[PDB]
Amino acid sequence: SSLPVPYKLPVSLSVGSCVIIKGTPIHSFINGPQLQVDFYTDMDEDSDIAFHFRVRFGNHVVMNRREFGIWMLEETTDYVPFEDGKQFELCIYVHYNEYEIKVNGIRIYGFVHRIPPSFVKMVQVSRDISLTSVCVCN
Amino acid sequence: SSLPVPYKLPVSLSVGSCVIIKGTPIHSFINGPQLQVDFYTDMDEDSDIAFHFRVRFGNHVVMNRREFGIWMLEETTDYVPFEDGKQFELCIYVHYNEYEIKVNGIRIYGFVHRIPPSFVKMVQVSRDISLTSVCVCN
Ligand SMILES: OC[C@H]1O[C@@H](O[C@H]2[C@H](O)[C@@H](O)[C@H](O)O[C@@H]2CO)[C@H](O)[C@@H](O)[C@H]1O
Ligand SMILES: OC[C@H]1O[C@@H](O[C@H]2[C@H](O)[C@@H](O)[C@H](O)O[C@@H]2CO)[C@H](O)[C@@H](O)[C@H]1O
Repeated sequence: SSLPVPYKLPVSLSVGSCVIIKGTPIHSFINGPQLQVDFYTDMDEDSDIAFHFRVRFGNHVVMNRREFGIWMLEETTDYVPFEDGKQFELCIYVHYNEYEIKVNGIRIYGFVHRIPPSFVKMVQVSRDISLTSVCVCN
Repeated sequence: SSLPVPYKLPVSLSVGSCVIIKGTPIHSFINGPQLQVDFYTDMDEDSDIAFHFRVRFGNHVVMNRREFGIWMLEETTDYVPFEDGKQFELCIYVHYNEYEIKVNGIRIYGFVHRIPPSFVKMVQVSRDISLTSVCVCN
């Protein structure tokens, strides 16, 4: 891996920002690897989370937020077009209303803001992946 | 322009970071356009500047830093391989010792750190350019 995992990147996001994460799962899908991305409101890992994204590869994706320390209503989707053993490209685009989530160019979900994305001060990429690059674009 | 100019982007830089700026001069070279990039230590434009980069297109590049509010010893180079009227790509790579500056893939200079690059909290892109994209990569 080019970057350490868990990878905690201080960020400032606004509408129009784009988070691009490139990496590879470190296990085959029959071994149940996961990939987690958290849009944290501070560097402390107990802080509130504006957007939590957790892929169980070849299985499903769980999404949520954490407000006042409490997990809210979980959202999910079965569309997880990652490929076993291959590098992936995960793009999270900050729209005025939602985060649009693309997996290898394929839009899979829009997670609607319950707090403004400018509250996000850190992005953490974690679990069973090797990280090639993380880029924040405007 | 896709982004407003002057463009002030809050950032957190470390060794291995890469700032990629894509844009076009808004005047032809006989009209003396300039492009300025400042690696500021805070959002206030009077704060200290770890790295100041000022291109007079078709002419020369001035580089400096500002410490305790005082401009230090100016550095310069005559190599400015920008093309009249064309989009450029300016990459600033944060090495452990220096910022390596590439213009359209061409390394033109290495500005050595006099304060650690982790002191940089804002990048400002300014003057006579239209801005297509700014990306911070790791
Ligand atoms: O919602 C994301 C959040 O879920 C936690 O696990 C949940 C679990 O998904 C749910 O099925 C069960 O009923 O409650 C658990 C805890 O509230 C994870 O612990 C957490 O890391 C997030 O992934
Ligand atoms: O050094 C960068 C800094 O220069 C200022 O202008 C200088 C000028 O380049 C120099 O030739 C003259 O002798 O002193 C000036 C001020 O110290 C710019 O004003 C400033 O914006 C930076 O570009």
